[PDB]
Amino acid sequence: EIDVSYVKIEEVIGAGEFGEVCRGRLKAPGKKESCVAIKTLTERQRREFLSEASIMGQFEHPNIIRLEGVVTNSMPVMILTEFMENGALDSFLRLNDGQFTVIQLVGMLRGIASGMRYLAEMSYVHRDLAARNILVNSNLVCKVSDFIPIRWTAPEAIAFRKFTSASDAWSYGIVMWEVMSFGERPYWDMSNQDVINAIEQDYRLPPPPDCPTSLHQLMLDCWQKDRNARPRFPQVVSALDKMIRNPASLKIV
Ligand SMILES: COc1cc2c(Nc3c(Cl)ccc4c3OCO4)ncnc2cc1OCCCN1CCCCC1
Repeated sequence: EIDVSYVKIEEVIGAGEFGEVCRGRLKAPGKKESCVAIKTLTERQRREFLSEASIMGQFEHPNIIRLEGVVTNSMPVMILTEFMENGALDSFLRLNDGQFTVIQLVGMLRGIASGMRYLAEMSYVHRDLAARNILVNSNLVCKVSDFIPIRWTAPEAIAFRKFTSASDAWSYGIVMWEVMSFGERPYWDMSNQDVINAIEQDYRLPPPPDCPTSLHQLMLDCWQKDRNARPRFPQVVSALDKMIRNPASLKIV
């Protein structure tokens, strides 16, 4: 896919499941240089590493991480994506706690919902939608990546392993809560089993401090026990668009 000579690996910036994550530069003939993130890498594990790229490579949308390419005819094996300067959304928000406006946070959430709308339209169920799996660029554009997390997972998906775009809608509601809380951990220190039991017994997370009531009600809609009752992602995006166009709605807390 990509000639290794076109890749310049700079600073190590993270650790992933199979190895390091680096910042670097991609420069192909006829194209301007671009800034990339690079994951560097068993066989079964090699196919497990590269599977992320083949899934990612199916997609083209401004809120889904762009695959720039792979290095697989050389070693180390590599996956290159567009560089997302602010990294993962949960830790980015914790660093900036209280420092973005409600309208900014809704804009982030709208971008995440558009991504998910596109995945669902493609019949792709994510199963691992969480703030930690969303990356943020220098213009605050949020992009879904990562291609059972109990506290993010719908009760029917936990109980019956039934994963659908409607179980992703449940997870999206949890991401809304993460965002509006500036990256707090869902259900704080409750154990996984306590979370399962609480949800089955009708507990739902409360509105984060300063959270508009209209956003918390959207979270509650996403967390309906009946999966058919949850909003689909087009309705989620349209709900956020209405809130953005009519921002007075976001003042009631
Ligand atoms: C782990 O930090 C970053 C990961 C990024 C990333 N990850 C990624 C995924 Cl999720 C999936 C496949 C990939 C891949 O890289 C190449 O192949 N992709 C793109 N950009 C990333 C940026 C990352 O961190 C940016 C540095 C953030 N840092 C700035 C200084 C203060 C702390 C946060």
